[PDB]
Amino acid sequence: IATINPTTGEICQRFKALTPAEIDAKLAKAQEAFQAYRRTSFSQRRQWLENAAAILERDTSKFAEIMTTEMGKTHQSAIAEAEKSALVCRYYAEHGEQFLANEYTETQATESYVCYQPLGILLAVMPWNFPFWQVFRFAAPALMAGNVAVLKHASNVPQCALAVEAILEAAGFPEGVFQTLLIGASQVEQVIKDPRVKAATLTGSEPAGASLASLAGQEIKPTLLELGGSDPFVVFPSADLDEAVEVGTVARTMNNGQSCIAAKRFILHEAIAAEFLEKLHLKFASLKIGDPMAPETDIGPLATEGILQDISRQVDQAVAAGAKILLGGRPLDRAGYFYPPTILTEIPPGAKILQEELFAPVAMVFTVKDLDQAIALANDIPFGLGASAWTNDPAEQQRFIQELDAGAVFINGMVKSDPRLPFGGTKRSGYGRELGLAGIRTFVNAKTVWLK
Amino acid sequence: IATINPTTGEICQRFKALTPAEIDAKLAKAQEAFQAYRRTSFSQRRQWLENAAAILERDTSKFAEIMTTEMGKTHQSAIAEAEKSALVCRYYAEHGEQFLANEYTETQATESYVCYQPLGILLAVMPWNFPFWQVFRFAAPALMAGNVAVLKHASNVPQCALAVEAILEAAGFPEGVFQTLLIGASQVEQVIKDPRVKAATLTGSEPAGASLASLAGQEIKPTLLELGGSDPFVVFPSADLDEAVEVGTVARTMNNGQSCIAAKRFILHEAIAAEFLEKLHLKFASLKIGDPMAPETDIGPLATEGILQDISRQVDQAVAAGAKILLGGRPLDRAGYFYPPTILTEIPPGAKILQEELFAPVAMVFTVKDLDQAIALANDIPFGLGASAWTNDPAEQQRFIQELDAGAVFINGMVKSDPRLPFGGTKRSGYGRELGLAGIRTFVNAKTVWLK
Ligand SMILES: *[C@@H]1C=CN([C@@H]2O[C@H](COP(=O)(O)OP(=O)(O)OC[C@H]3O[C@@H](n4cnc5c(N)ncnc54)[C@H](OP(=O)(O)O)[C@@H]3O)[C@@H](O)[C@H]2O)C=C1C(N)=O
Ligand SMILES: *[C@@H]1C=CN([C@@H]2O[C@H](COP(=O)(O)OP(=O)(O)OC[C@H]3O[C@@H](n4cnc5c(N)ncnc54)[C@H](OP(=O)(O)O)[C@@H]3O)[C@@H](O)[C@H]2O)C=C1C(N)=O
Repeated sequence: IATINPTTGEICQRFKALTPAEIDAKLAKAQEAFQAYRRTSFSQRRQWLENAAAILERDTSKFAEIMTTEMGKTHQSAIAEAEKSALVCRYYAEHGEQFLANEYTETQATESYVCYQPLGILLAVMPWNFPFWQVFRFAAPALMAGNVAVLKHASNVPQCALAVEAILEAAGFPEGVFQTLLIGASQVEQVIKDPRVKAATLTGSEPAGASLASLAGQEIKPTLLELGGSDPFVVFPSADLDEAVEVGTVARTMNNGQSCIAAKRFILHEAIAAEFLEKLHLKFASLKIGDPMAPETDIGPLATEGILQDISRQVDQAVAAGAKILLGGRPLDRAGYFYPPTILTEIPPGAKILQEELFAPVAMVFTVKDLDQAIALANDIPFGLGASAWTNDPAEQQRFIQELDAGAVFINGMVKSDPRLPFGGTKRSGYGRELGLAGIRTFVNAKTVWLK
Repeated sequence: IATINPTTGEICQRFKALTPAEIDAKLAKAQEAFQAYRRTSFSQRRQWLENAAAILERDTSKFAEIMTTEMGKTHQSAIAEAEKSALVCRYYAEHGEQFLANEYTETQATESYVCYQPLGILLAVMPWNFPFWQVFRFAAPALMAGNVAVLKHASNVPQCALAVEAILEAAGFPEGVFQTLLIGASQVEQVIKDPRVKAATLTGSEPAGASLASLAGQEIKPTLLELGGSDPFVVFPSADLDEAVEVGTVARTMNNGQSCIAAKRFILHEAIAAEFLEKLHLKFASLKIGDPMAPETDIGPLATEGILQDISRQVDQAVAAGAKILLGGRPLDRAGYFYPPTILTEIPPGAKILQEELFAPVAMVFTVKDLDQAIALANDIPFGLGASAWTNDPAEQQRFIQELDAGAVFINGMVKSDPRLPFGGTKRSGYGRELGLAGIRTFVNAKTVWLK
């Protein structure tokens, strides 16, 4: 557990992991806090949540600097992330009570309804790629619902993890309602197996999700998994090509490519493929790579040496198999974990890369001849998180919406998360939904009540 | 896999388990069937579901005889079970389309909404205690939603399992949309690990649920677990005592005691405990034990020799520890797996039985002094399925509703399932909800759509 600046490779600060006894003490405190917190009014929870939003809104640049220092996303995009974190806090402050109101169903009972009550301690395991937003995405509805939470954040963002707890303390949430656990992956099993822990949510890779979900399953505890994707970005002949190129470039390269809903596989109708690809090539080549603290920077370093090694290998093996590099395709010879925007074409059938997530600014490009071929190729992956399709033909739009095997389909725009709309995967991308109504309904006891 | 009549102990018919190759073939057919079935209209699904209801409504006595023969519940209660099976078919026929309609949310999109689409093949693992109802509980919404299903039923109800498939075939559901798998517990892992199987649901005991959920978690597949309970039946001084005794007797002894939402622990306020307990004793004492095919029978045999052995041991060990037998407490000296209505009192603190499910007509009785003590004792179990409380004081009613740790709280009535209201557990009783809106929302892709 350490801050290692990916721009310089320098070790900035190390942290001692909690011991099992310390983890136990935190869970005992969470349980005690829950017994009181479940009795708080929505007005109190709303006040504290809105206070947290105001803290995020005031000190956006400072929080952004922590994110950038630890994991290398641009400071400007980290500012946006802090702003979006405030937004989801406000969303559940504004809607959470209504979303949890009794729902009455007419029967022969004098009263029959479902009410919604918190479960207790929720474990959250989170990744470094959106180190504030993913935490607030689960924490805002958890806290509004009256759950308490323990967070196991990624081992390379301890300062972000501590900052989130500090924000919630300063906002006024009682001690034990939210606790950051500075612990490694091997220490999570103790938490899942603790009788006081009632549920678990993980955003991350498949092996992490499989580990957490298998353990939780053994303990009869509900889970939600938000895993990776290889989202298609489909461009058809009636599309606004210049908009599609611009937006596609952002979709692939934002967050230095490290997003679950990045545009990863560009699927181009043959009628427009040559024009699109040339423009894509030019746009990618103009991106500014460098110090993520500089406001002009488009592409900072990848977050870790491991990610750099992995993408470098994935690309090298694809090229060895016969894939062509249109742009990029090799790590930069400079300090920090830098990998350039890359475009791969003519990838051989059966190449392993076709089935993998490229968690870096590396676009795979394909050409197709018709709608059926586009949909088949789009779905020919183990994942099913998001999908974007570009067309102004209403019949095509409807087929894309209906037939793309994903948790989200965006027509003529890049996939984005928005607190107003539920968000989650299908297939190997996970199950369950965050945000919207779903986010606050996942980890509550929907209690049926019948009164004679 | 066999029909063994629990009234006589006679082995009536044996069945060959499917081989792994045969299971694979059924999954291949389910996948092909799903590809077409997902394209059917709600009108077709509704027709087939309503046809299934009409079949159940016409031949209720015949289906009931199969249930009674295989697992020993009274023929009269099996008729009611067939009727309730028809009811949940009609519920989803009548509401399913509306329940799955697009839900629009205003954004800057021209259109933004959530739509609901089937996942694919759902595995269901079901128990012998309600061999028709629990199947239709999951199958009706699955089929209305456009999923297909494979059923692994309990090994002692193969004729029930085959009958459910035959009903659905006769109703018009296309081949492969629903398939009964005559397979043992060891064969379920293959099904969960098959890439075509997208989700799994289990109703049963904790070890079964832990096995299925841990395996599904490893495969990144969503689950729903409906497990056992030790539901409290709390009786306070303002209760209608005679009604509470009558209803409590039904709640403990229906289905020969073998219900997840049986009243298992009677928690009596000291002011009324003597009167209530005497009346409960009297009611249990005069229940008619005998051939479950006879309409006058209240109590048939327990379903299996294993259940009989288990309850006999649980009671014996409790008594050896110091518990008192007010009534019953030993197997009957006759053919078939008969165990009599039993009441245990004065159970020593720390006796293991206090924490166990009594899946037989055996009531544990406790006395308490006030509301706080009643709630504490009611919740002092690993389970949390249902809870019933009897009082006509509004303040007490509200505290019971709010503070009983269960998925369902019934005031002045016994806990029952009803298609109109969601149903499920908390704590070690499971997670997820069947019935109501919840039942048809569990295993669908909630797909967010955003159209510029
Ligand atoms: C949208 C945004 C992101 N994602 C998807 O997440 C992954 C990110 O990849 P990576 O950072 O490499 O994930 P990871 O799984 O290694 O780590 C994530 C967290 O899980 C912990 N962890 C790893 N392994 C385990 C085990 N076995 N048990 C418990 N916890 C584990 C990690 O801990 P450390 O190793 O850092 O200590 C970390 O906390 C991409 O696939 C991305 O697409 C999902 C999104 C969405 N759907 O919302
Ligand atoms: C309302 C009604 C019932 N219940 C709860 O269910 C159990 C019933 O007890 P029992 O019949 O003894 O359950 P079981 O778990 O042994 O068997 C149930 C099904 O699961 C299969 N099975 C057992 N073990 C496994 C494993 N390891 N893997 C997969 N499948 C398994 C059984 O198969 P067979 O052994 O018969 O072949 C069977 O299909 C009580 O606790 C009751 O309260 C839940 C209800 C509710 N919440 O809705």
